[PDB]
Amino acid sequence: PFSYLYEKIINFRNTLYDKGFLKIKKLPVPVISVGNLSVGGSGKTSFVMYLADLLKDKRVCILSRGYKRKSKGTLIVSEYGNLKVSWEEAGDEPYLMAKLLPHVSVVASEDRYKGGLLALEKLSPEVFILDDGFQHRKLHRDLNILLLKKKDLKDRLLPAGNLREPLKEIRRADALVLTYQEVEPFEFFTGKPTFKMFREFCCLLNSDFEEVPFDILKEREVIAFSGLGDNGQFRKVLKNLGIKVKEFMSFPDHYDYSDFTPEEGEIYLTTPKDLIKLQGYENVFALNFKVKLEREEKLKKLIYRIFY
Ligand SMILES: Nc1ncnc2c1ncn2[C@@H]1O[C@H](COP(=O)(O)OP(=O)(O)CP(=O)(O)O)[C@@H](O)[C@H]1O
Repeated sequence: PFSYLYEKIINFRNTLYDKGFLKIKKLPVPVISVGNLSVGGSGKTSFVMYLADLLKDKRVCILSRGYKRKSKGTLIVSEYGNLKVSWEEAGDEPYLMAKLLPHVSVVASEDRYKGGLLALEKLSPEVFILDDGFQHRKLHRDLNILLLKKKDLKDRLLPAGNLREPLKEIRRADALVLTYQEVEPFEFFTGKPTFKMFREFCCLLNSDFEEVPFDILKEREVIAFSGLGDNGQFRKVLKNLGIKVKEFMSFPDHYDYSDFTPEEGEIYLTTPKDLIKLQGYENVFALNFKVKLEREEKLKKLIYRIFY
């Protein structure tokens, strides 16, 4: 215990940034930040991929921390779709983004500015997206996008609750994205430009990352599993879709699946984040989805202003 202190620290830190007492560094191309206020997952990766698709007319580089990765330095994970490292070296989320975005570069660094300077030197990108950037104040962003989910609104600061910062810090966002609307719909009004995000669960991937039809999940009970910030929303999605799940295994976030052995005759259903670690396993599939945003044309205008 407790708790009261973390908040002091975070508050102190934010005030220092608020008043020009800590350095904020600036990259010489536009930078969009995507981030959120809590631990446990908010659809940031998905929103990043959506953004990357909006931005397809530009050379895009994603700057990521690469959580849990086995490497140290600033690292180029992918150049314009050429994967330079294994998923274990990249961290599962940078690798997943690189893999699903064959037109985008991905760099992992603790210090995002440093990652960006390395990318500029080697990759020449026209825009950076920070994949988890909201708390990383020391890097200037031209558009600060905050993702919020319903749960956040009644949550509290770590380590009692899941908030990384108090809710008042919503003030720092240029735009809010209200996520997980297909599972926990909600409304937030703040006066800030606000966009609801929906995941449209439409697709099945085999372990070679090829689309396959659902006919396979028919009259089969599956064993489902994931290791996620929150496995609960995945198991809720499966129920809402009416997928017949006979057993659900809830693994730790970023689980490496070293212990995993499929049982003969069974069908396994999992997420793409998990499937990157199980490539080529037969009879392991992932549920995939499209990301859809309200008022996209409004969002696009907001996004393109940064280039002017
Ligand atoms: N309900 C679901 N169905 C299918 N895949 C899902 C899923 N929920 C999460 N995923 C997968 O896990 C990835 C992580 O998304 P998630 O919403 O869990 O956290 P995140 O993007 O906010 C990053 P972090 O957990 O590190 O904060 C997604 O891109 C997707 O591959």
